[PDB]
Amino acid sequence: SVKPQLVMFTGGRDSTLAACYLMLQGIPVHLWSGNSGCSLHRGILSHRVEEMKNRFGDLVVGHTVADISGAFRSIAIEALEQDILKYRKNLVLLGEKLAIHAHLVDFCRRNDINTINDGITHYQMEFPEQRLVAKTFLMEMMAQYDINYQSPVYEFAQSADDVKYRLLQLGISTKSLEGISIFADSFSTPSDDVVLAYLREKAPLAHNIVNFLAGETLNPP
Amino acid sequence: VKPQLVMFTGGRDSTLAACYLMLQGIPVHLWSGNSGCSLHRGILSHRVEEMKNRFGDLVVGHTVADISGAFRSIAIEALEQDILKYRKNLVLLGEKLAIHAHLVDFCRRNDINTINDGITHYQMEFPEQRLVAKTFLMEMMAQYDINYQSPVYEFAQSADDVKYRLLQLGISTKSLEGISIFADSFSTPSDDVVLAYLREKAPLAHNIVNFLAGETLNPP
Amino acid sequence: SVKPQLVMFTGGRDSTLAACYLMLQGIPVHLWSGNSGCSLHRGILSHRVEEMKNRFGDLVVGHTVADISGAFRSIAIEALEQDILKYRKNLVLLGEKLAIHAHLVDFCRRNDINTINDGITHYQMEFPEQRLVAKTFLMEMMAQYDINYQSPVYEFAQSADDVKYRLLQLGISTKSLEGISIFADSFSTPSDDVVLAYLREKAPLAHNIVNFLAGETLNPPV
Amino acid sequence: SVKPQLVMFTGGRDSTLAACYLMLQGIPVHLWSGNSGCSLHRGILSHRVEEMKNRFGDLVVGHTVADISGAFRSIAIEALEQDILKYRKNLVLLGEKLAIHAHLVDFCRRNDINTINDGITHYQMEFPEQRLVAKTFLMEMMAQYDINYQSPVYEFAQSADDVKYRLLQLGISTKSLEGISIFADSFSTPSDDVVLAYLREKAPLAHNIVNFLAGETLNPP
Amino acid sequence: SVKPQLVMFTGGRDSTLAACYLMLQGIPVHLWSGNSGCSLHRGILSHRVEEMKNRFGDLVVGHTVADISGAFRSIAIEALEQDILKYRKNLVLLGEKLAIHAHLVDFCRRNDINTINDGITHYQMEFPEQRLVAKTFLMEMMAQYDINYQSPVYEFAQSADDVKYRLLQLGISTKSLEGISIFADSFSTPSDDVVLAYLREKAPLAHNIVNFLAGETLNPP
Amino acid sequence: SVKPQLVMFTGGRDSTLAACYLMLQGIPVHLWSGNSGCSLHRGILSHRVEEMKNRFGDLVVGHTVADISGAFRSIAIEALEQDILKYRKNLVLLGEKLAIHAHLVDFCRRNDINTINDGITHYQMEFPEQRLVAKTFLMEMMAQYDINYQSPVYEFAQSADDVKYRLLQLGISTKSLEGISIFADSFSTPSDDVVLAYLREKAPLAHNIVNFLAGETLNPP
Amino acid sequence: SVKPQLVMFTGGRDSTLAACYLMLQGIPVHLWSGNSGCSLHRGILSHRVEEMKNRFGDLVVGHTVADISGAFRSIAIEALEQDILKYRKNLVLLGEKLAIHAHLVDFCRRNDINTINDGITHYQMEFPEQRLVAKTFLMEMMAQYDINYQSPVYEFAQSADDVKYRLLQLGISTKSLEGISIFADSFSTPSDDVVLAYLREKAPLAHNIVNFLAGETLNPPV
Ligand SMILES: Nc1nc2c(ncn2[C@@H]2O[C@H](COP(=O)(O)OP(=O)(O)OP(=O)(O)O)[C@@H](O)[C@H]2O)c(=O)[nH]1
Ligand SMILES: Nc1nc2c(ncn2[C@@H]2O[C@H](COP(=O)(O)OP(=O)(O)OP(=O)(O)O)[C@@H](O)[C@H]2O)c(=O)[nH]1
Ligand SMILES: Nc1nc2c(ncn2[C@@H]2O[C@H](COP(=O)(O)OP(=O)(O)OP(=O)(O)O)[C@@H](O)[C@H]2O)c(=O)[nH]1
Ligand SMILES: Nc1nc2c(ncn2[C@@H]2O[C@H](COP(=O)(O)OP(=O)(O)OP(=O)(O)O)[C@@H](O)[C@H]2O)c(=O)[nH]1
Ligand SMILES: Nc1nc2c(ncn2[C@@H]2O[C@H](COP(=O)(O)OP(=O)(O)OP(=O)(O)O)[C@@H](O)[C@H]2O)c(=O)[nH]1
Ligand SMILES: Nc1nc2c(ncn2[C@@H]2O[C@H](COP(=O)(O)OP(=O)(O)OP(=O)(O)O)[C@@H](O)[C@H]2O)c(=O)[nH]1
Ligand SMILES: Nc1nc2c(ncn2[C@@H]2O[C@H](COP(=O)(O)OP(=O)(O)OP(=O)(O)O)[C@@H](O)[C@H]2O)c(=O)[nH]1
Ligand SMILES: Nc1ncnc2c1ncn2[C@@H]1O[C@H](COP(=O)(O)OP(=O)(O)OP(=O)(O)O)[C@@H](O)[C@H]1O
Ligand SMILES: Nc1ncnc2c1ncn2[C@@H]1O[C@H](COP(=O)(O)OP(=O)(O)OP(=O)(O)O)[C@@H](O)[C@H]1O
Ligand SMILES: Nc1ncnc2c1ncn2[C@@H]1O[C@H](COP(=O)(O)OP(=O)(O)OP(=O)(O)O)[C@@H](O)[C@H]1O
Ligand SMILES: Nc1ncnc2c1ncn2[C@@H]1O[C@H](COP(=O)(O)OP(=O)(O)OP(=O)(O)O)[C@@H](O)[C@H]1O
Ligand SMILES: Nc1ncnc2c1ncn2[C@@H]1O[C@H](COP(=O)(O)OP(=O)(O)OP(=O)(O)O)[C@@H](O)[C@H]1O
Ligand SMILES: Nc1ncnc2c1ncn2[C@@H]1O[C@H](COP(=O)(O)OP(=O)(O)OP(=O)(O)O)[C@@H](O)[C@H]1O
Ligand SMILES: Nc1ncnc2c1ncn2[C@@H]1O[C@H](COP(=O)(O)OP(=O)(O)OP(=O)(O)O)[C@@H](O)[C@H]1O
Ligand SMILES: [Mg+2]
Ligand SMILES: [Mg+2]
Ligand SMILES: [Mg+2]
Ligand SMILES: [Mg+2]
Ligand SMILES: [Mg+2]
Ligand SMILES: [Mg+2]
Ligand SMILES: [Mg+2]
Repeated sequence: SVKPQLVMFTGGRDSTLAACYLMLQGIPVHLWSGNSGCSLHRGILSHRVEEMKNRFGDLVVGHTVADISGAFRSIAIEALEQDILKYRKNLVLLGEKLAIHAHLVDFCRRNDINTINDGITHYQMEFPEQRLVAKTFLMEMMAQYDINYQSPVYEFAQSADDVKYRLLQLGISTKSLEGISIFADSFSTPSDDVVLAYLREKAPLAHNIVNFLAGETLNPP
Repeated sequence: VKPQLVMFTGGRDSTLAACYLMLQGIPVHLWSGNSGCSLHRGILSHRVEEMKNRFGDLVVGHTVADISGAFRSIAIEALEQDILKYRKNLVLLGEKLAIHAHLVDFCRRNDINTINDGITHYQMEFPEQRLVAKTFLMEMMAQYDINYQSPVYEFAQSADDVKYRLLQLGISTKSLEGISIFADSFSTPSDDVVLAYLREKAPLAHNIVNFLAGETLNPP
Repeated sequence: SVKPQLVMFTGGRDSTLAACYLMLQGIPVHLWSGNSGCSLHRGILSHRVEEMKNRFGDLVVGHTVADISGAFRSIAIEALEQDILKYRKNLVLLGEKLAIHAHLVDFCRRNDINTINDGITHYQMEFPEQRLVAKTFLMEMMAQYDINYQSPVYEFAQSADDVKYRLLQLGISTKSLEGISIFADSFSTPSDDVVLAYLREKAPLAHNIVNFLAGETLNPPV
Repeated sequence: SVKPQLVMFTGGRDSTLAACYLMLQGIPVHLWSGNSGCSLHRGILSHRVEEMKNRFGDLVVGHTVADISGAFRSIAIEALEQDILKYRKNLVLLGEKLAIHAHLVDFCRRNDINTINDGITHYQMEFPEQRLVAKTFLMEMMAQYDINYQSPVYEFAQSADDVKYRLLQLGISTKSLEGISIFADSFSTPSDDVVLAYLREKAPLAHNIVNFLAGETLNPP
Repeated sequence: SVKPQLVMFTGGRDSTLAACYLMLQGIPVHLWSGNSGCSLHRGILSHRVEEMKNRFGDLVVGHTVADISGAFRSIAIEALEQDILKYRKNLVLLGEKLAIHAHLVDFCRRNDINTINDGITHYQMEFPEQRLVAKTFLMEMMAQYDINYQSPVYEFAQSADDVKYRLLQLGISTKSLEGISIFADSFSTPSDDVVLAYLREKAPLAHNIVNFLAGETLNPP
Repeated sequence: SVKPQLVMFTGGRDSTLAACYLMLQGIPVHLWSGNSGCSLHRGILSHRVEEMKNRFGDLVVGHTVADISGAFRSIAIEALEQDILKYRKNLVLLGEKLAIHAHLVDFCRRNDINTINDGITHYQMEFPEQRLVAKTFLMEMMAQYDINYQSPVYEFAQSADDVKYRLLQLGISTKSLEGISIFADSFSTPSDDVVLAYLREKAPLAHNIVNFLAGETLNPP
Repeated sequence: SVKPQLVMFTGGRDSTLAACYLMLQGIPVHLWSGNSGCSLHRGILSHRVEEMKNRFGDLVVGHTVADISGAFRSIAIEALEQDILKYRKNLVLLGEKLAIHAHLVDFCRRNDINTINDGITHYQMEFPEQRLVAKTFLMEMMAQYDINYQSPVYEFAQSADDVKYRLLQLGISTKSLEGISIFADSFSTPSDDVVLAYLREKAPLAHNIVNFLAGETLNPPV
């Protein structure tokens, strides 16, 4: 049998497609959803999980909903004032993606997973966590823990229509069946330099969270 | 005896094709494509019950497959331009191609390599039942090592031929199928147009096969 | 108390907001969804109905899902070849809107409703059924049957964001919880002249369907 | 409030449409199906009755399935040899329609109905019971018992397509959801003269059956 | 332990007795009833089957009720006009017995039976299918398929009383617990020559039905 | 409106038809079956009662199965030796009909019935209880108790076929769904003179049984 | 029976005590909790409501948990960048309080309540949203809608110990059984002028939300 991989899953179109495409290849998927504690109307997600189980059966090996609110708070919210004053951009959703990755190190090590997959896309590159500089940074971070971070729909998705009509071909809804962050439409577009600087500044906190989650320290960075 | 697949609508001809295979001792997997534009499909279940009562375990399954996405990609996405350029509504030809693309994937995943339909000689005005379309689709399936057969094609010189064989099996003569909303929505195309449309759409059909196999995301 | 009105409801953002806005005013709403027979993955609709019932209670007086496939076929599909060749645009979704309105005449007359509401929007004016020429044609058509056809979010909705964040303020999801037409992204943009010509051409069929649905004739349009 | 009428109902397209059209007008309909005893695969009928009840509710006031095998035998089968030798045509299905009408006199009188309706059509006039001469004959027969016999789709239905598309507009299947007579495709086309002569010859039997069903005689014609 | 044989069973007296007599000998019996689609009031049959199961237990190895309406129609009804004009006799019940025999070839071959038995009787020889010429024709037809067709009460039954009082001695009702054909009392008596000519004319249709039922052809004669 | 009448009912064709014909006229019928204690295989009767209830509903007002074995014994069996030696005919079934009539006087008087009906027929006049002389005798006997004894199918039934095909027209089986007397086919045909002499000889016993059943005496005739 | 009042209720000690003290007087209370959508570990709240129902029975006339996430987003999150750059302080929780008040106008008007009560105390001095300048502003806002805003434990509660010992005398836990906001006041003091400027800037949004919730407009603030 083929080793299960993890998919960072929102119920949105792109992460649904990434999971489906792996399953089409015979790769079992563990769906993993991060609840940051600032996400609204997540109930529709269960409709999407049912669609995926109906289409792929046992290749959906599980769905973990993880509470990442504390890590998210430590990285992105506790120093929000200072962060916004320094970078002049609201980067909390970049912080969220880093909090996700910290939690994923711990999850992967405790559940014998070493490939993680997301649904970032080329056409969404205005979003900081989907920029090449962020993806490269997070690939490097995961590689330090021997975790392979892949983005299987990144290059294919030149528009939302590309993702939608592949889903439709699988007999799955084209709608985005996800919760929304309260931070939706709460930010302007940051430069690549700012994205990378924020990631570098917060990285010590992220690694520290990894170490705490592993039971290796209580002390701060 | 290795099970074979029948493309099954509940209609008279596909019912008879399945029955005739079962009479020979061949188990049949009934496969129905739901294109997403079919009305009043509920009566199908009466036909499946008739067939199970008459043939028992030789009916090895009934899959109802959602093929709406492939149908849309092949036949509906470019409907405006397709009708303007060929001057014929060929969506039901596109549907049959979408069916065949799905059947490649289904056959490969379920260890089937003979598929069967109920196209008939007397229905040759319909594009997917013309010899040029049948030949094209046989060739397409053969490229995937699938044998596509049409066991009532030559026998059925009229609807009456099919009906009275069904009656001899103790099965109703009625057509217990849903209808396409595209019923009576087209004029008759030439063979050249049918074949041109099939050749134009074939790369998309093969691409759908490849996506369904998990081999690519990219367009043709 | 206040007389119930009907909302043409998909589960989408705009028709959700139109229904909610009426209910906020104390107007009970009968939700009406047309199943044209060519719509995919409608199951999510029920999530939206539940959200609306949780937020508004008994002001949601009902949800009718009507099979309009035969009227849709007669208006928009049966002569698809000819229609596309003549107008050089695929107008089936305009035909669908007309089929909806024909069914709504019959529904309103049989259920004591005389105001119908939709969620068409200004920002979606590229779509033929949402253009002012279509809206005003259909307003006039409904008025000839003593039905008031209104579009309560039409002028407010200068973008999808306007509709979304009003829904969010009601504690309702911002997502479009609707099925999709198979005819999604199957057409190019028609002129206003074409939209109006198509509506005028098909109107006699629509009226004939109204008459049949009322039990008044079997005969086809003259 | 409006007096119920009867519809001679097979589950076929035309009688379905006749019943539906009456109901659209606010007329409640009692569906009546004659089982001649020679009808095959009648099971599908119940799908159609369900469709009609779903579309029209309480306007469908009932469905009677009547055993008319004995009347059918007496009129059309018992003297089959002589009938075919004399007329050189198999007219059993004309006899069946007469047997239906005899039963309907009794049914109407016992159930307070005085309008009956069928789904004969113009485009099916090759069939003996649908010819104008047969319709006229049976109208006259019913009128002698103060019963109004109407054919509400007769003139409209210039083809099967006319009936089908009206059904589809009602959200009802276009298929013919009826049993078939074993006598399907068992006859050649009779002349009008033969149709009328057969009806006149069998009429005394039909009236006698009416009288027996009313409890008025045991004796033969 | 003894090989099961088939009995052509109506619930009538003679086929009941034939089945019982075989079972008294230790021969298990598969009861087979052909429903032509034109037979009335068949419900009473189940009373007889219960009587037989109570008297003989496991020697009744089953009861198949076969729908033979399509074969019956093809052989006897479809060309009724021509058949009656040519022979000047209604021979549908002879056609029915041929349709039964066609179905029995297929049933015997698929269920490992090679002896079939009926309850034709000497005293019923006015009926075409019970004449010696019909019996010998059908014996020959069955023999071509390696099926032995026997009539175990044929010679014993010089009157109905002979059959009745043997049944009574078994603790079984003397009544004929069978349906009737609508074609009851619908025919005059044919000559032996006509019976044989009809059987010879219809035989190709019967054999073709055998071939279709075996899955060997679709084509007509 | 209409007063219920009684029908002497066996489940046989003629008594079934008599009851049905009364019900067709709007006369409710109380079915009454006499069990003499020497009748076999009576279970099939219940199929017939069900047919009648299905066809006529509430017009079947009841079915009494009466144990008349003691009256039958006293009239017809106790002096069987003497009776047969004197008349040279086994007349037990005539005795049975007299026992029935004695019981019917008591039943009618206790249940407010004053018209009784049977299914004796012209074509069965070889049977002693169906001869004109027996019918006349029993009419006179019943008239002495103010009971009207009628035979509504007596004159109509010139053959079994007359009865059968009227039943078929009602949607009822043509079979005789009755038990049989063990005394079936146990007698030769008596003269009218013998029938009448036997009836006159046994009448005092029958009247005495009437008186005992009324509670008016214990003493013998 | 006496007219029910509302208590702005967190499950914390002070708003618990305020509600209890009103109920001791025979005043029925509707407990109302605003869920911003960014509050964590709110499950313990139900333990507190149960304690209160056990102690006071039918004087607890309900507990509404209102989803105010959309109003909160519109007021305090959507323009976070601009808000922080202009005022140089994170005032999200002040924005939250304004969103609460907007929702309270709508709730009070639809449930026939005209007195609301909170658990403000003397010892609650740290937070900008607890300053007298904010309270005065919000009292004035409620008064414009004829709603009386009262603070029944304000003068008694010179420290948290004062509140705790009264709760204990009622047989209720002294713990703060509430969720926490993911947000938290940063070290700087803003000036009163800044607090009031923020409130005045956001007030038009808040009133517009009130008007939308009443079914009176769809249009944005003006
Ligand atoms: N950084 C970041 N922001 C996102 C992302 N997705 C959404 N957002 C923000 O949230 C807003 C609303 O997102 P959605 O609810 O998905 O908006 P939408 O695309 O109109 O809606 P759907 O079609 O239902 O997905 C966007 O306009 C962004 O401000 C993401 O992947 N990254
Ligand atoms: N291309 C194509 N069109 C078909 C096919 N079958 C039906 N149609 C179309 O659909 C119409 C109606 O189909 P059916 O409902 O099967 O028609 P029918 O068998 O003539 O009659 P009904 O069963 O009573 O409706 C036809 O007239 C065609 O326009 C088919 O196999 N291929
Ligand atoms: N005429 C018409 N076409 C529409 C309408 N809505 C959608 N379409 C068509 O369908 C396509 C996809 O619509 P949606 O699936 O609603 O768009 P989306 O933003 O991907 O998804 P949603 O979140 O469901 O709104 C559009 O690009 C149009 O081609 C409408 O109101 N009228
Ligand atoms: N006299 C008479 N014969 C009929 C009538 N309807 C059908 N038949 C006969 O029965 C045959 C078959 O009837 P159907 O099975 O309904 O024929 P069909 O409409 O071609 O069959 P489908 O399309 O499968 O529904 C006809 O060809 C006629 O011989 C009728 O109303 N009157
Ligand atoms: N060809 C043929 N006709 C039969 C046969 N059995 C019965 N019939 C016909 O059906 C008619 C009546 O059948 P039954 O009701 O069984 O005859 P019956 O002897 O009056 O009735 P029961 O004693 O009640 O069984 C006969 O008069 C014949 O016309 C048979 O074996 N062959
Ligand atoms: N006296 C008298 N004897 C009868 C009567 N009916 C039947 N029997 C006797 O009982 C015998 C058998 O009756 P049934 O079993 O009804 O005989 P059947 O009517 O010839 O034929 P089946 O109904 O097929 O048995 C007759 O032959 C008579 O001896 C009757 O009404 N009166
Ligand atoms: N000796 C001792 N006293 C304690 C301890 N924890 C709390 N207390 C005291 O007990 C009293 C009430 O305890 P708590 O309710 O825990 O104190 P608190 O400040 O309310 O704490 P929280 O309710 O957790 O915010 C106070 O007067 C505290 O001084 C402990 O571990 N040891
Ligand atoms: N809370 C979360 N938990 C898990 N994965 C997440 C979360 N938030 C974001 N991601 C990952 O980030 C990717 C990018 O998000 P994005 O919104 O662009 O895609 P999506 O939600 O899959 O699709 P859609 O375009 O419909 O929103 C997601 O595909 C997912 O893999
Ligand atoms: N949706 C579908 N799914 C599967 N097979 C299909 C589908 N549509 C058509 N086919 C195939 O195409 C053949 C031709 O269709 P056609 O309508 O002529 O036949 P039918 O439905 O079997 O019979 P009928 O004459 O009653 O309609 C069918 O017999 C069937 O094998
Ligand atoms: N099948 C249908 N049944 C009923 N009303 C419909 C149907 N299709 C469209 N409508 C009406 O027309 C409008 C179509 O416009 P549009 O699709 O933009 O709106 P929506 O579905 O409410 O929102 P969204 O932008 O989320 O799709 C709907 O708001 C609704 O009022
Ligand atoms: N057994 C029956 N019971 C009642 N009415 C009958 C019966 N047989 C025929 N009819 C009447 O005769 C009419 C003509 O029959 P015909 O078969 O043409 O119509 P249909 O069955 O309604 O439609 P279809 O064309 O689908 O068969 C029927 O509509 C019905 O009213
Ligand atoms: N439909 C049928 N299915 C099976 N066997 C049949 C059928 N019709 C006739 N037969 C056979 O042919 C014979 C017909 O003769 P007949 O009807 O006289 O006999 P029966 O029904 O057994 O007795 P009865 O004299 O009581 O009717 C039956 O005994 C039976 O073996
Ligand atoms: N045991 C009985 N109980 C009641 N009535 C009886 C009884 N025996 C005979 N009769 C009456 O006398 C008649 C006897 O005549 P016969 O037996 O011929 O009639 P049947 O049983 O009705 O019909 P069949 O001819 O089928 O036997 C019956 O019709 C019935 O009215
Ligand atoms: N989300 C909210 N919903 C309703 N009222 C609230 C909310 N947040 C704050 N308040 C009001 O403002 C006060 C906030 O101050 P504080 O947190 O000291 O009070 P508390 O929650 O009652 O007590 P504590 O938090 O110390 O247990 C509450 O007493 C309450 O009246
Ligand atoms: Mg997303
Ligand atoms: Mg078909
Ligand atoms: Mg929409
Ligand atoms: Mg019909
Ligand atoms: Mg028999
Ligand atoms: Mg009898
Ligand atoms: Mg607090």
